[PDB]
Amino acid sequence: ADVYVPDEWEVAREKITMSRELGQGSFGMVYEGVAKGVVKDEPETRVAIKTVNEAASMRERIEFLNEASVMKEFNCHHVVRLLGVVSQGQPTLVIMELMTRGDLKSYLRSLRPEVLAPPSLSKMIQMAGEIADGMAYLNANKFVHRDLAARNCMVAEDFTVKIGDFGMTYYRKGGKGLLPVRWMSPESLKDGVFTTYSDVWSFGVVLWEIATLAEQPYQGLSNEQVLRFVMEGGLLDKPDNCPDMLFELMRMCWQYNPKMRPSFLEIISSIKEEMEPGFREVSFYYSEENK
Ligand SMILES: Nc1ncnc2c1ncn2[C@@H]1O[C@H](COP(=O)(O)OP(=O)(O)NP(=O)(O)O)[C@@H](O)[C@H]1O
Ligand SMILES: [Mg+2]
Repeated sequence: ADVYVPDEWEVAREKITMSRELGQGSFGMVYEGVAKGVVKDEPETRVAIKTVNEAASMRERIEFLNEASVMKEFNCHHVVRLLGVVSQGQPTLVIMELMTRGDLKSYLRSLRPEVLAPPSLSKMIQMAGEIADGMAYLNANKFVHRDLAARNCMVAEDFTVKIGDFGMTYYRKGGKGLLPVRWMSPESLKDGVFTTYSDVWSFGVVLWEIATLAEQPYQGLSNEQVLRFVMEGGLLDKPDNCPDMLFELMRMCWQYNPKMRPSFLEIISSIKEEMEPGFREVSFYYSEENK
């Protein structure tokens, strides 16, 4: 059945130290801490430590390990990075790049007027560019997320937004659990079809999440009713004071016909100029890899 083969990603648990908890995960408590020599020319690094509770069986601890391993394949500045693993011995761990600000959704709800500035067009274009960049990288690497949502993106100390670690199981498909209707494309709801295009659809919804400081998409309607609405050409409303240009993107990512929607590279291409100066140096888009 299940088995985990140790590899070069292994790290000595003596190099890892946990200061405090960040939050409960699917397999157990997630902590914050420090790891030595997990980054090039970096003696120590602050990291996120995912663990599995003692109550966990072998299969679970192994499943935890094989799931975290999907991230071994990826290396993008705009995708949260795996830094190591501790499979040998009890407190099965996984060391991840630390995103001090949490998931994008929680970060957006945090600016809720209920005293910092909301996000300005400039700020939003940045997050969108970063998210689109990590998605273009992933799609370029034959992977279809299938569960892109603000809650699945993470925010770094310097406010850089990245795509959180994911699970997996031709184009590989991510996604795990009961997929949420409010982020699904019409063709996904109708035929169960997932593509780079339906990832773009979901992208438009997170732009809408951003623009609404994370309101519930199709708020007021049941998922059951959303299923039909969306399949019927129904779309989300233009947020109260949403920048025209921002809503333009949304509308294009929401073309009923998948082929009519832009790719993440085309999304980026059309907003790259409104990106920060550093983008050119860290982006997949401007990387040698993109071609
Ligand atoms: N890389 C990270 N940086 C900062 N915080 C993190 C990080 N990864 C997870 N967390 C936090 O830990 C808690 C659990 O997060 P969660 O995203 O649900 O992980 P999980 O255990 O993989 N389950 P799920 O992602 O729902 O399948 C939350 O409080 C997160 O903010
Ligand atoms: Mg998660």
